[PDB]
Amino acid sequence: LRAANKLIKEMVQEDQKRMEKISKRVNAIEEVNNNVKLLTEMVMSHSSSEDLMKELYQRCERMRPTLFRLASDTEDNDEALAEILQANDNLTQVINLYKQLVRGE
Repeated sequence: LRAANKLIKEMVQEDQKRMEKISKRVNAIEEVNNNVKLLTEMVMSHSSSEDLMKELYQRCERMRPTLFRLASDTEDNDEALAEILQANDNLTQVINLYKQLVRGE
């Protein structure tokens, strides 16, 4: 009995572990896409809203440990990992466009 229920609580605990991960992936990716879209537009038009652009930059930069951490927690989901690396790549590109611009290119 302490054997069976041990196993159900096992399947249940790991099921919700997949659930939290998916939920964390969604929330992280959606934050990156919004931050990326907005910063990109600003850089586009500025090539003023210095504080506003720098503001978006900080929000982007704070997404670095989030993405690294998650990527670093993908078991055998190469497809999931690719999507997280894709999102990280975009975060790096906007940050570079912004820093470039703030250093006169």
